[PDB]
Amino acid sequence: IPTATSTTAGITKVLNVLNSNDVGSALSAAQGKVLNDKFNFQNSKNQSGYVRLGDSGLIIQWGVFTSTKTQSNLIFPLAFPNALLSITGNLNSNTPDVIGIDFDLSTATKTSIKTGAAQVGASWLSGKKISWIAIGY
Amino acid sequence: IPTATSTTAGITKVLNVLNSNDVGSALSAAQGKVLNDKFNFQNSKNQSGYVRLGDSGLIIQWGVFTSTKTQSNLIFPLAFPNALLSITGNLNSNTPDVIGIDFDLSTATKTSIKTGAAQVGASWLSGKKISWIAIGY
Amino acid sequence: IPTATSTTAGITKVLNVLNSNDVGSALSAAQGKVLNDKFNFQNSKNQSGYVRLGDSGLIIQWGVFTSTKTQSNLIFPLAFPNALLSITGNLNSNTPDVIGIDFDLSTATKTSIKTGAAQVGASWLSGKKISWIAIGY
Ligand SMILES: [Br-]
Ligand SMILES: [Br-]
Ligand SMILES: [Br-]
Ligand SMILES: [Br-]
Ligand SMILES: [Br-]
Ligand SMILES: [Br-]
Ligand SMILES: [Br-]
Ligand SMILES: [Br-]
Ligand SMILES: [Br-]
Ligand SMILES: [Br-]
Ligand SMILES: [Br-]
Ligand SMILES: [Br-]
Ligand SMILES: [Br-]
Ligand SMILES: [Br-]
Ligand SMILES: [Br-]
Ligand SMILES: [Br-]
Ligand SMILES: [Br-]
Ligand SMILES: [Br-]
Ligand SMILES: [Br-]
Ligand SMILES: [Br-]
Ligand SMILES: [Br-]
Ligand SMILES: [Br-]
Ligand SMILES: [Br-]
Ligand SMILES: [Br-]
Ligand SMILES: [Br-]
Ligand SMILES: [Br-]
Ligand SMILES: [Br-]
Ligand SMILES: [Br-]
Ligand SMILES: [Br-]
Ligand SMILES: [Br-]
Ligand SMILES: [Br-]
Ligand SMILES: [Br-]
Ligand SMILES: [Br-]
Ligand SMILES: [Br-]
Ligand SMILES: [Br-]
Ligand SMILES: [Br-]
Ligand SMILES: [Br-]
Ligand SMILES: [Br-]
Ligand SMILES: [Br-]
Ligand SMILES: [Br-]
Ligand SMILES: [Br-]
Ligand SMILES: [Br-]
Ligand SMILES: [Br-]
Ligand SMILES: [Br-]
Ligand SMILES: [Br-]
Ligand SMILES: [Br-]
Ligand SMILES: [Br-]
Ligand SMILES: [Br-]
Ligand SMILES: [Br-]
Ligand SMILES: [Br-]
Ligand SMILES: [Br-]
Ligand SMILES: [Br-]
Ligand SMILES: [Br-]
Ligand SMILES: [Br-]
Ligand SMILES: [Br-]
Ligand SMILES: [Br-]
Ligand SMILES: [Br-]
Ligand SMILES: [Br-]
Ligand SMILES: [Br-]
Ligand SMILES: [Br-]
Ligand code: NA
Ligand code: NA
Ligand code: NA
Ligand code: NA
Ligand code: NA
Ligand code: NA
Ligand code: NA
Repeated sequence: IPTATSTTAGITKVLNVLNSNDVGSALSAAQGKVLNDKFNFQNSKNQSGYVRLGDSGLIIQWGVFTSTKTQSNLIFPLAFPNALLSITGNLNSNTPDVIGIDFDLSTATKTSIKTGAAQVGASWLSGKKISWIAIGY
Repeated sequence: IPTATSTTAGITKVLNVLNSNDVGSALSAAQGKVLNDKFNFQNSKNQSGYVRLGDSGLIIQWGVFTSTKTQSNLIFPLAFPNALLSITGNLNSNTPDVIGIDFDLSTATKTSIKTGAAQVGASWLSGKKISWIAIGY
Repeated sequence: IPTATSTTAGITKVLNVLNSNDVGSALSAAQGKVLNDKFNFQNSKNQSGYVRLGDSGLIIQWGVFTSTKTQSNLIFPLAFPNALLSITGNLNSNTPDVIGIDFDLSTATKTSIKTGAAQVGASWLSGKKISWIAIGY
């Protein structure tokens, strides 16, 4: 009975893993399904949420933070396994305000970063809504 | 004639779908191609464009918006099926201007968000270019 | 000896490529591994780094830029093969400063973009840390 190859039909094993480099055995249909399902990256669609970028390790997070009277903790939807790498954010308003959205990246932790809404000339402002986007791993 | 398994070469079905959990039949080469092609996530490379993050549902969008004399509609390259979740943006300039890039997230729709360029002390400014990045689903 | 199909077990070829649309031959286990490994998108976890969004062509980059006395070059971690499409960024501080994070997108190149930290009323400020996020291809 012939052995299966690229050029000749024959008998073959069917392997049910994604870490075999055997060029001469078939992948199972089940592992095709596992691979397809992996495109549905782990995520949360919450107001403040996250999405894992495949198996790269990178995680994008986002949310709406409400400022307080000091530069205070913005708590990530998902703790970063390693670190926040970068973050950006903007005022959410229906009035023409110029507010400094300032992040203390130098003291960020795996779970939070100090975030504030600065007034021109003055100190931190409370009650400002800030939409932010971050990446880390 | 032996039946194919992980340990014994034999005869097998070849399944041409990505939603079978059959561990004992082969996936077709054709579905390997479908899976490979799925890494080319749906997207637009336009100045204002988007990219779908696999099958997670999340969509990143970006663009260059030109401000008007009021906080006015920034129209997303792709309508969000559900909602915009977060957005950020910056002035594009070659002069040292401080302008408040302000988004009315509270009244965003699936197709647009009111966006303006605020002057310190005064109202909305027209003709300012704003590069933005958003995520939603 | 029966030929493998979706409905009948039989003999089959085993193909070791990801660009065959043959519905009647098996994909190799090895190509299942290649596909799985493709979820680990090419990236750098450096302070200023990047991640490729699968095979879509889109690349997200991020970093921490230090401003100088003029609007000066922010050098991307990875040269864009085509162009930067959008960029955002924020001051990193522990003090309530309002600084204009301004990008000259109109003169960006594949390798850099002129970036500055503007003072209200005055010119560019040196020594300001800016965390940024970009997308392009
Ligand atoms: Br054949
Ligand atoms: Br197995
Ligand atoms: Br596995
Ligand atoms: Br391996
Ligand atoms: Br290998
Ligand atoms: Br290997
Ligand atoms: Br290996
Ligand atoms: Br994932
Ligand atoms: Br939430
Ligand atoms: Br809220
Ligand atoms: Br408070
Ligand atoms: Br706090
Ligand atoms: Br807290
Ligand atoms: Br967590
Ligand atoms: Br103002
Ligand atoms: Br900092
Ligand atoms: Br730590
Ligand atoms: Br920590
Ligand atoms: Br630590
Ligand atoms: Br206040
Ligand atoms: Br074998
Ligand atoms: Br079929
Ligand atoms: Br299917
Ligand atoms: Br299913
Ligand atoms: Br299942
Ligand atoms: Br299932
Ligand atoms: Br099922
Ligand atoms: Br897609
Ligand atoms: Br466009
Ligand atoms: Br334009
Ligand atoms: Br106008
Ligand atoms: Br409008
Ligand atoms: Br409109
Ligand atoms: Br649309
Ligand atoms: Br100014
Ligand atoms: Br709002
Ligand atoms: Br709605
Ligand atoms: Br709507
Ligand atoms: Br609705
Ligand atoms: Br104006
Ligand atoms: Br069978
Ligand atoms: Br081959
Ligand atoms: Br190939
Ligand atoms: Br092809
Ligand atoms: Br085809
Ligand atoms: Br084809
Ligand atoms: Br083809
Ligand atoms: Br990649
Ligand atoms: Br770096
Ligand atoms: Br630094
Ligand atoms: Br300098
Ligand atoms: Br320079
Ligand atoms: Br340079
Ligand atoms: Br490079
Ligand atoms: Br200030
Ligand atoms: Br510009
Ligand atoms: Br060029
Ligand atoms: Br260039
Ligand atoms: Br060029
Ligand atoms: Br200075
Ligand atoms: Na042969
Ligand atoms: Na074989
Ligand atoms: Na900003
Ligand atoms: Na066996
Ligand atoms: Na079998
Ligand atoms: Na049959
Ligand atoms: Na066949």
